[PDB]
Amino acid sequence: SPPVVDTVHGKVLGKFVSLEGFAQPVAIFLGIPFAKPPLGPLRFTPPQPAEPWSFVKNATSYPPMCTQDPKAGQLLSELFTNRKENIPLKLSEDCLYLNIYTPADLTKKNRLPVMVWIHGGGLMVGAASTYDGLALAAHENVVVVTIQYRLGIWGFFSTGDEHSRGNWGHLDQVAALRWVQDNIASFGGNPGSVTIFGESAGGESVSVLVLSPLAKNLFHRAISESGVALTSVLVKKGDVKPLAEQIAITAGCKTTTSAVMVHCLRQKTEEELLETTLKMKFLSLDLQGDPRESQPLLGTVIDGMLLLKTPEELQAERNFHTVPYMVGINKQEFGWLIPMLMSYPLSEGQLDQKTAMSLLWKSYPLVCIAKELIPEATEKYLGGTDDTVKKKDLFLDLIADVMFGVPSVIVARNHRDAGAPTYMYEFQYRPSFSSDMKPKTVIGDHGDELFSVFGAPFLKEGASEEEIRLSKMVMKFWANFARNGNPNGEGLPHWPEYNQKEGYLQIGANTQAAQKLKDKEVAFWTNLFAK
Amino acid sequence: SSPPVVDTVHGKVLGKFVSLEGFAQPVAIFLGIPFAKPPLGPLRFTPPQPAEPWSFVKNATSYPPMCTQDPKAGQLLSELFTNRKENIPLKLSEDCLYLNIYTPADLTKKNRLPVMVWIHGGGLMVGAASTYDGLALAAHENVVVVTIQYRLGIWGFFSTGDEHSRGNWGHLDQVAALRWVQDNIASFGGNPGSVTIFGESAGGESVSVLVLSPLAKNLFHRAISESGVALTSVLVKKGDVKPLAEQIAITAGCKTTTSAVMVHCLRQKTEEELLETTLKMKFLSLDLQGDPRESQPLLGTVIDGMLLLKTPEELQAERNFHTVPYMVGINKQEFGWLIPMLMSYPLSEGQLDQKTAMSLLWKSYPLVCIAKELIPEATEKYLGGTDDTVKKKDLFLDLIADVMFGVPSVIVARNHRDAGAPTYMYEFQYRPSFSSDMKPKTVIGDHGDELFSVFGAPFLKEGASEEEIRLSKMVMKFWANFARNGNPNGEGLPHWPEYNQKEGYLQIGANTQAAQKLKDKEVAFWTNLFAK
Amino acid sequence: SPPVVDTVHGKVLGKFVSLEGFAQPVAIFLGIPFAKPPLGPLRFTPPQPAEPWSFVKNATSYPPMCTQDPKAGQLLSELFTNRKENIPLKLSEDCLYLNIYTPADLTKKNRLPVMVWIHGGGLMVGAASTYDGLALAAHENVVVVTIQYRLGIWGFFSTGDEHSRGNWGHLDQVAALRWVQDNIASFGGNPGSVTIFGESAGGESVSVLVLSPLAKNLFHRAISESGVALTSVLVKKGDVKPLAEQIAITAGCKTTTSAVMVHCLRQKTEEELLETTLKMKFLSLDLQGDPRESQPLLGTVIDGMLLLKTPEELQAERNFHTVPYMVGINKQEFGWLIPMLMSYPLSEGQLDQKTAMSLLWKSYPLVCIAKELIPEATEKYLGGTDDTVKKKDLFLDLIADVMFGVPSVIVARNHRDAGAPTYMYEFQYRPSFSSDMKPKTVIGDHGDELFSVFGAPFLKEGASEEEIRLSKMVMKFWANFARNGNPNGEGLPHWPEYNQKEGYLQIGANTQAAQKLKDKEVAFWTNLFAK
Ligand SMILES: OC[C@H]1O[C@@](CO)(O[C@H]2O[C@H](CO)[C@@H](O)[C@H](O)[C@H]2O)[C@@H](O)[C@@H]1O
Ligand SMILES: OC[C@H]1O[C@@](CO)(O[C@H]2O[C@H](CO)[C@@H](O)[C@H](O)[C@H]2O)[C@@H](O)[C@@H]1O
Ligand SMILES: OC[C@H]1O[C@@](CO)(O[C@H]2O[C@H](CO)[C@@H](O)[C@H](O)[C@H]2O)[C@@H](O)[C@@H]1O
Ligand SMILES: CC(=O)N[C@H]1[C@H]([C@H](O)[C@H](O)CO)O[C@@](O)(C(=O)O)C[C@@H]1O
Ligand SMILES: CC(=O)N[C@H]1[C@H]([C@H](O)[C@H](O)CO)O[C@@](O)(C(=O)O)C[C@@H]1O
Ligand SMILES: CC(=O)N[C@H]1[C@H]([C@H](O)[C@H](O)CO)O[C@@](O)(C(=O)O)C[C@@H]1O
Ligand SMILES: *[C@@H]1O[C@H](CO)[C@@H](O)[C@H](O)[C@H]1NC(C)=O
Ligand SMILES: *[C@@H]1O[C@H](CO)[C@@H](O)[C@H](O)[C@H]1NC(C)=O
Ligand SMILES: *[C@@H]1O[C@H](CO)[C@@H](O)[C@H](O)[C@H]1NC(C)=O
Ligand SMILES: *[P@@](C)(=O)O[C@H](C)C(C)(C)C
Ligand SMILES: *[P@@](C)(=O)O[C@H](C)C(C)(C)C
Ligand SMILES: *[P@@](C)(=O)O[C@H](C)C(C)(C)C
Repeated sequence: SPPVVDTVHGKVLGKFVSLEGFAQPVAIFLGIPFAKPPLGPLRFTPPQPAEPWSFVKNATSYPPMCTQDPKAGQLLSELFTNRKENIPLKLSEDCLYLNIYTPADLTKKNRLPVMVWIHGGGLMVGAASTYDGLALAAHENVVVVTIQYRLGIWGFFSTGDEHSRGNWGHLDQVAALRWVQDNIASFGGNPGSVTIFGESAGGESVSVLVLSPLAKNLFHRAISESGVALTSVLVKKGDVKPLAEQIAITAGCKTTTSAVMVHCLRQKTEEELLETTLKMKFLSLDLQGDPRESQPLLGTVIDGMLLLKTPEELQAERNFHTVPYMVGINKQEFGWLIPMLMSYPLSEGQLDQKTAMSLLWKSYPLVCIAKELIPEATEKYLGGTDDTVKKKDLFLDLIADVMFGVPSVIVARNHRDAGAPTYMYEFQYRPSFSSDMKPKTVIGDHGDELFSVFGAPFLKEGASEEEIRLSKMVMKFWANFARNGNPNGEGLPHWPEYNQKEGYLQIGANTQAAQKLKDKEVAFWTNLFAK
Repeated sequence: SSPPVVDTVHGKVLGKFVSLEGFAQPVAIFLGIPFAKPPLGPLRFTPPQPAEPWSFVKNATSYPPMCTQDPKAGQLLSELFTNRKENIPLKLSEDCLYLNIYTPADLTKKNRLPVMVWIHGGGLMVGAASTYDGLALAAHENVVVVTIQYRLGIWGFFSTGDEHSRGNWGHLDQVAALRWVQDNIASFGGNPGSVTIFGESAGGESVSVLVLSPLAKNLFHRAISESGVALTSVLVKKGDVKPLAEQIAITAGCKTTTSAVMVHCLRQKTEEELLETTLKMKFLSLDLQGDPRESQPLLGTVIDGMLLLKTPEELQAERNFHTVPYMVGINKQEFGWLIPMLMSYPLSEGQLDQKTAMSLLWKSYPLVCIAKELIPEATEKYLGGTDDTVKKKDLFLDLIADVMFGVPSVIVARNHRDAGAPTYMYEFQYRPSFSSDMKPKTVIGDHGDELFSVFGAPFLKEGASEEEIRLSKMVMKFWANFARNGNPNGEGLPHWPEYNQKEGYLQIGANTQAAQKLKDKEVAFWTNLFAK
Repeated sequence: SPPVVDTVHGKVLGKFVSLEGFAQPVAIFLGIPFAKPPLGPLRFTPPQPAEPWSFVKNATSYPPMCTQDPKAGQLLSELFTNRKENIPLKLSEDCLYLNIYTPADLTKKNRLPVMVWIHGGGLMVGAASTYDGLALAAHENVVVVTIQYRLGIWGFFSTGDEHSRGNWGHLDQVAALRWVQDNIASFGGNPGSVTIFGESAGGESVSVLVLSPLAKNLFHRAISESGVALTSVLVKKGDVKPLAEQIAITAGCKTTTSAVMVHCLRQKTEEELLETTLKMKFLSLDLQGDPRESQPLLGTVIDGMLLLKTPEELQAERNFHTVPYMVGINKQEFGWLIPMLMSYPLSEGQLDQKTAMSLLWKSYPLVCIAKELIPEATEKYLGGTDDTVKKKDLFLDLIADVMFGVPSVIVARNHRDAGAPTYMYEFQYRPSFSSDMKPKTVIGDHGDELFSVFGAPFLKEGASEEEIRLSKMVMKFWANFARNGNPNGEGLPHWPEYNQKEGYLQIGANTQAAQKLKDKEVAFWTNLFAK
């Protein structure tokens, strides 16, 4: 008999599903609206509250993913999904929905911890439905909420002023959190213990929320997986007006004033703005053209509502709610997936110094390394060997450090020094669910931890006992953090706290504490970037 | 000698005077008074908003446009229903939320006359207020007659089945008009405390629905449904309306990703575009081939949660709704000629044999909703009686008529009676002389025939016999007496029994007299049949 | 260091500009929004408050001029600008801006008198940027504010009823005055002493505002230069519906109803409405067709909001907050500029009684003289001689008396008879900045006083000592009126109050007082029009 819950705006009908072995069924709700569809005049404006509905709303089918490149979008979904078969998704501007997976007995009044997931995809692609919360829900007895937010132009078009401040996608995330606060108890969730976690752009979002005074009170714990507010490619610093003009022109709009641009873009069709998106060619390494002018994506800006100053200035301000914060990275963040997605010219599998330097310059939009610093950086990472293959790999290590390693550690340190409980980890394992095209030597590639965190071993086939073991351990760690703000618990390897000693957990076949993660690196980059 | 100027809440309005043979006091007529904000652009598919107030004097002297509809079908129905000498041609427009007022009072005085608000019919698809001239009824009965318009078809009833487009926009328009009457009618010499809503067909269904709506409680004090009620299933959509909404969206060239998307896309179509979409859907017409259960005759009333919280069938038994005197009536031959002729029925031969009868009844599913299995019983019960092919054709017409109006009307009346409210019923049997030449002379009490008596056609049109004039005078008296007392009885009229347990009704025609248990058998049969 | 002011809606950044002769630099803020951009659903509706902004708004570039005939607008801008080089402008519907010139030292607290300028252009063209308030502000130590308001179809389209009452352009002027009341103090101005002044359509706007209850208490002193509410060509009386339908059809809109028309027009792009504007051929003399049907422009209407009754009815009504009002005219208002802009058939420089009567009839939309009265009028002016060249010049003084001369005197008389301080003046000078295509005999042509009032001599090149001193005198007269409601001051010739003696100031090479301005003319016309 279909589970029915009363939300603030009306009743919703879900479905029961059982995970082999668990007696307690899991109540699943799909496509619950947490805001009014941002259509027509609502485009490029803050999300507004959803209109209440009368009878019972069937929440039993996957919501559309926000408008995005269908090729790249379907591709990322197939790569990150933890469910047996990838589900086809529709595209729409009407995408402000969230999915709920609750193991609570709805006939009673449960108050289980809530874990809100924020997907990645560079703020350009991605969807909530990609991640099935069944296993994590059943296995750790927590409520899992997958949320969506506007992407690309729709979610981040900014004119740098009041006519289109920006960060709509982040405001969308804040709206979902507020929705959780007002409705989660009805789904056996405890609104007083909400944990936000997400990877890549989702991790950067978590990081942004953590620094935003607007979101303060909507969550109690946070987890950033391979992505923080200091992952520069995701945060636009400076004048965002030129980008706005570039988009407006591409879409066939006048650029007389900001209001004109926004009004014009508001009158273009969804399908028309998708074409402008394809023309801009985001998430792709531009091989010709001043690298200092390529915009790999539209992102987070300093709008004056969500963020009042740069992420950097906000940290040194020790001004932000201090909640337990887990920040982690993977051994090889730029190992395969990202270079593959952006079409890096690494067809050869080799790289010599001069070519690495040229590549590093081309990669400017991702690492922002001034042309005069290239020799020092490249020399520091590749100079130690003559093996052209190892240079290519160390080259990939160089990128990962500037985009994820150093930023993540710098963030953790500031959170820590601010007085709040902090924890770090470095995932190093090669999931069997990896793509067939990914070289077998890549271990701990971007996104690899998603399979352990979301229990892919229990939803997909072929997991060895070792993989199944790693997954369970990881879910208990995440869930333990969810309830106590401390990942530790009986039967799990000790996870030291990230204090001045900087201990962190190395996760993989062998999991054990260690210290001073990326210490030399942070020293090298903070110093180089100072010049 | 000087046009009448009335001050309303929203502004001053200027009407004109019109005299009628037999009355000294000219009637003040005001045409096209706005009672809502024009439902254009973003307002399409949303409740009606209050009209903007205006400065100076608004000229209410020309007929307003009629809501977008099939211009051809709309002119035809208007010509067969109009009570004036010559039918008045109308323009089409989305800007159509207007009402016409005909007051017999002297506006230099303080009159407080009973008000009668008319709701035209036309299957919620076509129709207009201007079709009906209240001049005669207003003068002859000293009552204020108000004819209202409301959004039709797609504009008035498009429903996605959920919050993005609940539907019933046309019904909400009717409510908005009644609300307007309550705040302004006193300036026209009317009594806001004595408003009677009446209408026939879809108009009768509207009235019936308003009686069951918590949204209209306290906006009217008496109701009259003529040939149409909430149980006239063809006008009430029961089930999942999502599929129809999608068939409409696709026919208009819209995506159907979600409801919000459908509504957003339809809101951007032009009136001509939505009009073409209307024509392609072929509403108000019987489809001869394919599956009958899938053919959609029109967009109608739905259970939205605002206007109607449950199905009419449920709301009646609830004994939960402000009770007001209610008059429910029907004509002797509802499916006699007009409806079949309009919906283009395959009765071109005048003859019908059992086999052909059972097929026709199955094809008429959207009109009579009878499971293909029940067909035999229903057909035998009506046609089995004889072997004359022509007589079978007639008995078939009485079959359709009892399913669409006859029985529902009596059920609605019984439940209203059992709910503890004053109920009255009638059965009109007369062949107006204003009838169309293409109408078989054997047809008496066709659909819409009482409209000529009620609106006093004999006093506007030409050639009425003293017999027809007298039927009209009697009916207007009964209607107006009901308007002012909730009881049609008064001096100079045959006794109209109340519809109590004895179920006595009034037979109106050349010879008007009381009778009892109208359609008692039919109700029994059909209730028993639909009980499968 | 750039000046930064705090306004209700946010901080604005300007720039300092020094003027030869004054130590204190003048702070100039360009393009400050005073209303929300009137786009989309806001077209043909009252102006709305501007959306507040975060951070610092850079008010340092000229704002667009409201959509208009770009060829006519640039021409008028050039002929009227007081700066050396005319500044080319961009077109936009996003034009509700104002420019501020404050000579106050924003570090201290100043309460300087404020002068708000309302440009002209027949309500069809014009811009605020054309006028530089640098000279006036610095020389007379007042805060100068130039504003903009919707023009043509955008600012005056009227269906004659509630669906589109009209006078949007006038409602904009009122919104800019409220802005001043709420923000001017931050710029060193005194909201308690605001003087509104303008010329031509700007003159008529000021006149209208003096009669409107929507504007009472938004200003304390008024100055109408060559334009008043009785200047027939700018005020539409009677059924305006015909013009509305004519515009709708020209734009390809059904005329079914008022609401339907306005709705259709609201869906037209700026380009489409501009094309309609051009086809309508406004501000141009129509040679062919019934003069009683030609419509030179879209103008002020009796909407029931801004104006409850016609200007004539409101004057004798003695019902309108009284303020010191100054009404003036130029010696030859129809000398060159206007006939040139409207393309008058005066290609021969001569005119015979017959041709004269033809034009006077064709000129109906401007003078409104019934065909039967043409003889009595042409005879009065031209009948004095036989000289065709002398006749052509009298014909011009005939048009000028009807359009500006008479109307002005009457307005001033009624204002006076209502107990309000009144002042009149006749400008009789030929600025050296005149156009080359302008006949050298023309003295005191339309807009000639502008160069004196805005101190053109201190911005442009080649002004003789005579012209420089004239401008200095005019600015003091104007500024004294601004601070006192009386133009007189030490060193300036005596300016009599326009009382029963009807004294006025003749301004030019020799500035002196005189009496009964246009007395004969008024008498003659009042009497004629009575027929
Ligand atoms: O992508 C083509 C092809 O290139 C190889 C080397 O032959 O891998 C390179 O490119 C990958 C991303 O596209 C990197 O992850 C990898 O490290 C680099 O050597 C092949 O493995 C791949 O099939
Ligand atoms: O001109 C009308 C004509 O139609 C006929 C035959 O087609 O009547 C049939 O159809 C009518 C409606 O279209 C029905 O009312 C009628 O009962 C049916 O026999 C002729 O009988 C009539 O003269
Ligand atoms: O451009 C027309 C041309 O006409 C002349 C005489 O040839 O002047 C007449 O027309 C002017 C309108 O442009 C009037 O202002 C002027 O008063 C009239 O004599 C030339 O001066 C002028 O270039
Ligand atoms: C047309 C469509 O596909 N939308 C789905 C909707 C909502 O969109 C839910 O929120 C799921 O997204 O739910 C339904 O089941 C429902 O309410 O009857 C219909 C359909 O399954
Ligand atoms: C003065 C006024 O506002 N009334 C106008 C009416 C209104 O639309 C009424 O609502 C419908 O009679 O319609 C006209 O405009 C029209 O085009 O025939 C004429 C009239 O001037
Ligand atoms: C984009 C541009 O170059 N125009 C300028 C506009 C102006 O306000 C108006 O468009 C014209 O006055 O916006 C600014 O003021 C601003 O908000 O920082 C500065 C900007 O340089
Ligand atoms: C929602 O569920 C009800 C009953 O389970 C069903 O009638 C309805 O059609 C469903 N929604 C859809 C797919 O239309
Ligand atoms: C029609 O309305 C107009 C208002 O524009 C009014 O002047 C006129 O008198 C009305 N028609 C008549 C002749 O009554
Ligand atoms: C305003 O801020 C600075 C100060 O002059 C200026 O350089 C910048 O261009 C302006 N802001 C914008 C629109 O970038
Ligand atoms: P993430 C997978 O959401 O985005 C990447 C970090 C990027 C390099 C910006 C595409
Ligand atoms: P009414 C004549 O307005 O409409 C009929 C009842 C229908 C069958 C729906 C056409
Ligand atoms: P003003 C120069 O703004 O406009 C003139 C008075 C006109 C004659 C209408 C062009």
